[PDB]
Amino acid sequence: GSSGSSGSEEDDEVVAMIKELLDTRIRPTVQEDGGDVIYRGFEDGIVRLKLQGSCTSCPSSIITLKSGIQNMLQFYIPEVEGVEQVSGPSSG
Repeated sequence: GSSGSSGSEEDDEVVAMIKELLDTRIRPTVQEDGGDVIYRGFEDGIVRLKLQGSCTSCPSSIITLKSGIQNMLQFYIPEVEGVEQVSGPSSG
């Protein structure tokens, strides 16, 4: 709900992969916590994700799971390098 466009910019075997690991227990997992991770765009490894979570539920946990996840991706997919929050609050 914003523009409308079924299908991505020509999905590859690399993406199809990330997507999975993203669908596995990443996207359906975040929600459980508090946020919606949507991988939209992939460059320099940095997978463009539009996630958003308010409930920090302590940092340790975040740096434990939150960060832990970022690792999982790289671990499995040697392609990606980092993560980013595409589309977020930030003016100055």
